[PDB]
Amino acid sequence: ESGDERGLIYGYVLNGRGGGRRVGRNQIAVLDLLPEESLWLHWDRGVPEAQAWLRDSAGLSEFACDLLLEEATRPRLLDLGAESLLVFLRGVNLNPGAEPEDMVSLRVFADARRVISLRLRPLKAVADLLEDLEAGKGPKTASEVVYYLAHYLTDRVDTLISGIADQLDAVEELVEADERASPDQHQLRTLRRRSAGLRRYLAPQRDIYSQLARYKLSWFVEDDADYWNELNNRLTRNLEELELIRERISVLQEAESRRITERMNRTMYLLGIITGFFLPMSFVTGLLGINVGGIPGADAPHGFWLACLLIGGVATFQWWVFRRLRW
Amino acid sequence: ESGDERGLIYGYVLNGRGGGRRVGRNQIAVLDLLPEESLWLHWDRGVPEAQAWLRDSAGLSEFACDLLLEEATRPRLLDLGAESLLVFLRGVNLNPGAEPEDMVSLRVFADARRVISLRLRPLKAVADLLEDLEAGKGPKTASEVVYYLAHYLTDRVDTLISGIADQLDAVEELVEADERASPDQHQLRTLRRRSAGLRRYLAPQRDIYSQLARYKLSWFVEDDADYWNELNNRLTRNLEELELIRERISVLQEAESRRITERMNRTMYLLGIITGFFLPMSFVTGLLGINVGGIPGADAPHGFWLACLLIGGVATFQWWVFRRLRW
Amino acid sequence: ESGDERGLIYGYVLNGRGGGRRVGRNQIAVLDLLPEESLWLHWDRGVPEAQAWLRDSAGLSEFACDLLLEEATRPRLLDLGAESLLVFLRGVNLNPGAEPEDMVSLRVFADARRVISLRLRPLKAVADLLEDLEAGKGPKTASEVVYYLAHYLTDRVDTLISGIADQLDAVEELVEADERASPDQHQLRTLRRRSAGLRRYLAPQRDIYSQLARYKLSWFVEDDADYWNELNNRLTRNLEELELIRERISVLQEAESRRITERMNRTMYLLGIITGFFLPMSFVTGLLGINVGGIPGADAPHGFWLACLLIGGVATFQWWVFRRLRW
Amino acid sequence: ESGDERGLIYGYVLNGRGGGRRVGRNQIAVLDLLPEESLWLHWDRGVPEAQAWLRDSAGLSEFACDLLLEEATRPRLLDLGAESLLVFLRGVNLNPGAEPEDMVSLRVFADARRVISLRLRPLKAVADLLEDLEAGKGPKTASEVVYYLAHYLTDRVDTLISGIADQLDAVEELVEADERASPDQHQLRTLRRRSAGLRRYLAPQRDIYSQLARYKLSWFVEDDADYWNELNNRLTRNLEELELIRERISVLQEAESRRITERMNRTMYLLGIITGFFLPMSFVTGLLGINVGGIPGADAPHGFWLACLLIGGVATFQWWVFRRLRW
Amino acid sequence: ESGDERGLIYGYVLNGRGGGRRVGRNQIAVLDLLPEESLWLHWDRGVPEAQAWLRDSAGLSEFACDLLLEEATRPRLLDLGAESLLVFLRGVNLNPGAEPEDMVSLRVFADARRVISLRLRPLKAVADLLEDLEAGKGPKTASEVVYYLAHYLTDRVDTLISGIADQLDAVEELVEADERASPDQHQLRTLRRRSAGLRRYLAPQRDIYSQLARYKLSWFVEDDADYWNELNNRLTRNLEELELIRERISVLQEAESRRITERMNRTMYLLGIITGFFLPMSFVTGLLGINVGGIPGADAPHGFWLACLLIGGVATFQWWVFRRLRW
Repeated sequence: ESGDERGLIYGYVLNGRGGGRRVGRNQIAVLDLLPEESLWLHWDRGVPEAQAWLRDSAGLSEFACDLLLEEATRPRLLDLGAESLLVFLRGVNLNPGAEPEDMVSLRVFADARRVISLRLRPLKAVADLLEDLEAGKGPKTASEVVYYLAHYLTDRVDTLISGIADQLDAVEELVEADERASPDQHQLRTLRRRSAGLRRYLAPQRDIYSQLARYKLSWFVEDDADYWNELNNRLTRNLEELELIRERISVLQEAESRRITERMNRTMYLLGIITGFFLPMSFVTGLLGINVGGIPGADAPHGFWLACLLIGGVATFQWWVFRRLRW
Repeated sequence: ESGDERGLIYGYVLNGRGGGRRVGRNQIAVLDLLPEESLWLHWDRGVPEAQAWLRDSAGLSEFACDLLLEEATRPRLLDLGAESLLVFLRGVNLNPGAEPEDMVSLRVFADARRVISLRLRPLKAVADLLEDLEAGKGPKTASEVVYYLAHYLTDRVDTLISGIADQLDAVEELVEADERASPDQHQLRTLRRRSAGLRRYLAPQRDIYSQLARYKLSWFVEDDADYWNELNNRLTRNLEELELIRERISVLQEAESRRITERMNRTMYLLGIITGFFLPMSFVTGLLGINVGGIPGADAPHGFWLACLLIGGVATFQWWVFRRLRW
Repeated sequence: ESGDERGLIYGYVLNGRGGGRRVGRNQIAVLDLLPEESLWLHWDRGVPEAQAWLRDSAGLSEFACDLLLEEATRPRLLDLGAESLLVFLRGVNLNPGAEPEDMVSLRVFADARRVISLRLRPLKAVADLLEDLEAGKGPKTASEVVYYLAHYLTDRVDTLISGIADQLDAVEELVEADERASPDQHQLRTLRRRSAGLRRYLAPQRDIYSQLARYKLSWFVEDDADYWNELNNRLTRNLEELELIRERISVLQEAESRRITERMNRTMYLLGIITGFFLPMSFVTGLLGINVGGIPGADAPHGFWLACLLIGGVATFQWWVFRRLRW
Repeated sequence: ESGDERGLIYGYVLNGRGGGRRVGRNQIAVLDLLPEESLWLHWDRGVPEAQAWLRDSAGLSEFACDLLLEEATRPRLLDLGAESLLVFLRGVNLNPGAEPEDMVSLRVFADARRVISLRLRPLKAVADLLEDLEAGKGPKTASEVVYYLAHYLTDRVDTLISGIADQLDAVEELVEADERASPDQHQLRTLRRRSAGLRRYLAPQRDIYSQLARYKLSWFVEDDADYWNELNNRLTRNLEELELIRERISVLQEAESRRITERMNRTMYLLGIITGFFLPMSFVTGLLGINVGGIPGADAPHGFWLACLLIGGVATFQWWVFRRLRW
Repeated sequence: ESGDERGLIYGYVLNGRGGGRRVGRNQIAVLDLLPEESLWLHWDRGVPEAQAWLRDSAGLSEFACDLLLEEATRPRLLDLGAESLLVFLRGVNLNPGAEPEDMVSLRVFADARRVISLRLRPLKAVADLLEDLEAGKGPKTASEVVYYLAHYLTDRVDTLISGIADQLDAVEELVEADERASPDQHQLRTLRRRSAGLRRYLAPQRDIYSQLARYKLSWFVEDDADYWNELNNRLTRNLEELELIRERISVLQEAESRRITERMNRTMYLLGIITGFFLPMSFVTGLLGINVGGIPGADAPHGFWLACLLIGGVATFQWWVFRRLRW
């Protein structure tokens, strides 16, 4: 906000009614009123002042701090003691640079009255949640904040996967509408890479959601148990779609390979025809007589009765190999 | 019926004895008599008035309404509270357009005394159930309606799979009856696509049926537990048939690829023969004498004793490479 | 027997001591004495009078009758109520027509004092059991009849699988005894089809036997529990042999494909040699002098000092490409 | 021993202290003293007198006798009643004939005070155990005899697998030390066959050992429970090594196939070069002038200004296709 | 230390506060004070005096001694009695020789107050732990020593796997940045070998860590239960990365094979073009007239009206096969 900010991207105190207020860098001195309003803090994991405040503030165990300030992580849920669970989520990387896969990683520390979220590269889901909040229809408690974040991450991953599916649909309909048209490589490769890199991170998030759906009594009240369950369902459906997409890509690749091999065989057949017709014919014409037509007026060759038997032999060979080429 | 209908395809109050009656758009004022007769409503999921009535009528939780008015779904059973389970089923798409796979989706909300079914594209199973009903031999309670719908969906999926099997049988018997005959591509591809798209939706329905068969005490009385079990069995058998069909298609594809590769090798062999016979022979005839037979009457060549040794060398080379080509 | 029979193939009342007696079509009026003797009925599932009697006689639930008069089934065991289990078994189809796989289906309804068996195509196991019975050493109770049927079905499936194994052994020993000999296709294909079609039905029968072996206290007394267990073992062993046979067939196929590809490469090498030796040599001889030896007695060419440098260039090219072909 | 023996290979009464004594064919009249010494009998499963004595002696249930006198078996453990378990083990076939895989089968009937072992083809492990015994350091009870047999069978299977691994190591180091050197086929094939045939029988023995390790309280006192456990471990390690060996063989095969395909492409490239250089050049020289150098002293051709434009066209074609061949 | 050492690499008595002291070969006479300080001994498994002392000292069961002085082992945890567990770990082999895979094996015997570690080839993790210790910030109890060893082994295995990933990234970005550039073989092969040899040993260590994380109450106090759990997590992540790396390598290999096959087809097409254009044209020029231009001034050929029809036939053939080659 006004003045320079150390590491705090979005400092927003909730309201308990979907509303809220931004607090900015002067948040160590907030006195939250009766416990309906949570407090949300979005931190830049790269800025060293963020890690500084994160080490000594809001009383996090040094184990926890070291657990969400790592470099490489995989999606997982982690409960540490009567409160304070840790969730490691993966965005979908709609950054101006590239690569929808290679998913941005979002790390959440969920308390009963605080949520602290970490990221390196900006996420869309967080801006969605923010504009949701100041619109007066956002979440109202910590569990609701985590649910909104997960919901938006999934609402974008499924959009991406449906886009991949329509891309494959266009490729296929083009390939089969035309004929002897190869599918555009360097696109099937990118789609395969994308499906693999998506599954690699979506497989553990489904389990995160399943775990968040089963009991999680005190933290994330079962009011949202079925919501977490249907998020689990949506990721299951998306993984099914990913496997179907991979199998469709493999079918396209096998079809293309078979096509080029059959075309190879066809051109080899034509090559054999061209040779076997002309190589002998160019040899038998070797001992042929005068190569100009009708030397003595009526009939060009004279004395042919001796050696003319050769034109029959190469003709027999030709028709033999021709029947030998057909079958 | 008479007058214009908002979204209600089939409004049919059951009878408890297989009979029933159609009610039409004036159904908010039905007073069902003593509880033997259910009430069935088939809605068009696309018409906005259907979703309008569905939001505020028959007292469905907003969660439920939002759960069966989605766009993309996968087959699953869902129990929500002492009553009112939700089933998401997949037809087989016998629509005039195309594609037996890409299965029509049927979504059922089953109560103890009401069934509400949703669809976008028309389904055969529903017309089957209707003509069954007004024939006086249809279902008589809600569980029976859901069972009839599932039974008809399966009675058509197995017909489709047996059709696929006979198609593969015809293809194979043709291929092996003839010889060097390639199987009709663009048909093996469609059959493979069909098997994959069928399995993608049949794998969860088997689990739906298994779940509906295990306890489901209060809702779907165990009178039909064994019926749901045998529906589970039939889908298991059909999935086995689908895997067998996929493996048969893969065998046909490998056979065709091997055939074209071996034919490629054969035509390359013939090409090598044609060249290795004539390329040397066309070279040794280069320094040959007069290309017309018997110049000095008796014997055509003169002075051959010097350079005639060459015709032996290329002949040795020819028989060498010929023995080198055979083995 | 004497007189015309409606649908009853083998009507044989057991004895409790392995013996028995045939009853024929007049069996509705048998009064079985003190309960040591069962009653066996082998029915033709196709004859409509068999299904007629089967609907209303021996008091079978209409669900049961409809369950074993289906068209397509998979092997499974099915218990229905304090008695009366249903077993669906698969023979091995030693019929004069064809196809050891595509196994004949045998459907058994086992009671405490009755066995009713159904089939379309004749089975060997049943004739085995019959000739066993009238020999005085057959079964003596219902469980024993079902066990004998299963035992004979397995005694024939393992014979078939061992035959397949010896066939593969002969094929392999021929292929490796000789060299550059392709395995007989259209036989590897049939063996692969046979293994697949056998496994498709043997996988559920193993589970049938396991289930029949675990408790089945009242029906099939544990006197035969270990016998059912060893039948389970034998089918497990046969499935292991089937997987081993499939892997051996795949090894043979890969060996053949590698062989034809390497032969293809070899003939391409020979083709390149034939061309690269003669194509240049046939070109350099183009500007060669008189193609007859020793024109001016001593040395054929005159004035060669100008253009004779060319015979070195094509020779350098030849030895270059020859060294380029070797490595 | 002295006199002729019916079927008893090794008749050795143990001692309880690792020692013992051979008894020979006169063993029906041994009166074992206070129960520290077991009694071991190694029988030839082929000799009919062995099966004769085995049917009626040492009081084995006819079920048991029929269970270990079968023809085809798979490795399994089998407990039958308060005593008397049955183990079916597989040797490694170090017989002078051939085939380390195709493992000799050893069948053990273990009592609390008797061990009876059956075999067709001689086993090394048994001679090991014998020379161990008369050395004064052999087993002392029945469980110890079975453990020694299993221990020796494993000590030889792992030797064989390590030999396979070093063979693959030598093959690989040769292949990569040299270049364009194909791996010795007919050896990779034997190693693959060997790994498959070893796994086929080692997979169930691991389970035999695991079962023998879990409780087996009364029979095989838990004094050896951890020993059976580490035997389980050793077979697990050997199966891991077998899978690694199979994957290494597959890598070698793919490398060889890629190598021959790339060499095929290379020789095709050289063939295309040889033709495309000389086929046009041999055609343009067709209408060339006098093929001898310098006819009118200074410059050989006369009147070339009309048709000399052709030598440019085929040169353009040549450089075109040459650039078309490179890229 | 000073004087010659028999087999003891690192003899270091801990301190209970991260500190400690080296003891050297005179350690049989240490009297550890009140039980906060453990005692660590790193032994060379090859030196026979190490195995000598290890057989009779620190009171290890002969079973244990024989269990960790084996030759071939796989990673596993092993508890033997109220104390004294055995862990078999695998380093990453950063030895000057070669092969990051083929991992050095570290074998630990963990007591409540003693740790005894064995190795053949030197390990980095142990030097790390040592320099950690004498820096005053090392472990302080036995469980902490085992945890530090495992932590360092993992901190190096993940470094190696990330290096493999960046190597593949460089290879891919090169391949796709350029075009028709083959990936560097003999590097993809080494990376595949490395991934396989890493997984072969990392799969059991993950289970070691999971087991060490679940209860292990008395030995390895649950103070480190979550630490062992996150070590389990890190190995799970690394195995995921290994599978992703293998799939990326397979994609690169398939892309290269497709590229060489398509280039093969392209050069075959060019070869067919070169022949089919010139082979006929070189034949029709056979009977062509004078090969010098304009013999009678105005028009070179005379009498062509008879046989000139041939130049049309070979031209028709040429354009036919050309259209036959395109499609």
